[PDB]
Amino acid sequence: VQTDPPSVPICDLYPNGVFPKGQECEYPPTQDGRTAAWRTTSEEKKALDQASEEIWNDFREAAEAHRQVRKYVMSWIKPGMTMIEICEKLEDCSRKLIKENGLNAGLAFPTGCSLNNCAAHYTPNAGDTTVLQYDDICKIDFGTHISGRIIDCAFTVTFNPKYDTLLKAVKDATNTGIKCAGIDVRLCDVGEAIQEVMESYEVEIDGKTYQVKPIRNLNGHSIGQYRIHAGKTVPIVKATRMEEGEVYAIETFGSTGKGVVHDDMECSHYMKNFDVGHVPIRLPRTKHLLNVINENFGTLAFCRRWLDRLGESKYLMALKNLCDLGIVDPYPPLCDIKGSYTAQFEHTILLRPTCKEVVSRG
Ligand SMILES: CC(C)Oc1cc(N2CCNCC2)ccc1-c1c(C(N)=O)[nH]c2cc(F)c(F)cc12
Ligand SMILES: [Mn+2]
Ligand SMILES: [Mn+2]
Repeated sequence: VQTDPPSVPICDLYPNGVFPKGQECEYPPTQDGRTAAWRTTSEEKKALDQASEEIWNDFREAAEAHRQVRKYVMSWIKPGMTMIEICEKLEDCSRKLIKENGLNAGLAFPTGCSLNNCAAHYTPNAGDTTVLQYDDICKIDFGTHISGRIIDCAFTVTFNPKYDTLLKAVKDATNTGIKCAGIDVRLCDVGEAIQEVMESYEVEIDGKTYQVKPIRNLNGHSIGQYRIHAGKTVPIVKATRMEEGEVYAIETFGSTGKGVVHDDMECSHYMKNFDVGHVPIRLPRTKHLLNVINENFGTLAFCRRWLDRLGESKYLMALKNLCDLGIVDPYPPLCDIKGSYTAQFEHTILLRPTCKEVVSRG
């Protein structure tokens, strides 16, 4: 049985090695009104689904770790805590439950804890004294993986009820996206549906009214093995189609600002360019850092805190060299206008030959 606080790896909770399935859904009907129900009983679709059972089983193990971590996070996340303490407590639990084992099992990307106007990609670097406030709107975005089968799942934390309708707008837009997604469904269609739902909401925060705006340059995406973004984008504002066997992160962002984000603040997130092959490096500090990245993260994203934890120091020039060489890409915090409020909800979905599985669903 799982301990309180959670410390038992998901692997040990399921001795048979069969991890729980997420929410299973029938695919949406076509424009003509033809149902996709036939996929569930098709012997050909069942054969194709069984052939990838090991892959879905890995996503399910990573999803169960994610559910247990986020249930744990919700029980203690409070204003007064430093952003570092929140991230380290969350990551310590995540490492234990995923049974972190080099590139075979672990953390898919750093824990995002972006606040207020900053929509995404903010994690504290060493020495960050930021403390979570009662009026903050915090986006907890973390990932787990088994054999590079990534769970990309996020939720928004608040303490003040004044943001309740903003959170509801974004949860409804995310659930709409999940519902509209399916094999042969256009990505532009999922995007238009998300926008229509989010914009139907009006909110009042400290005597000011706003229509909830989707963040036009933040989007959902396909997921590849050891690849957080596999090249297909799911817009969240108003003709490429989703394909069978694909995995998607369905995420939406709502804002009281412009509904557009720009790079801002100190960068904490970094990730090797997936398309860049072998690059010989002679520069000793740059060479060492790339070897550290290749061994510990490969093509998965990382943060400066994780380099500090690995015992690395005086690596900032080496890291900048890797960025300038195009081997590593920086992913700085993405912010809307000062004074604005942003919220996010995200799930990982499997486009299985038989059904659509919201593998990360709570
Ligand atoms: C800027 C955007 C929000 O995130 C991305 C854009 C890309 N793109 C490449 C192809 N060219 C366009 C950009 C790749 C990956 C991401 C990305 C995502 C995500 N999409 O959820 N989560 C992350 C976490 C990380 F720690 C990280 F380092 C990167 C990411
Ligand atoms: Mn995410
Ligand atoms: Mn994502």
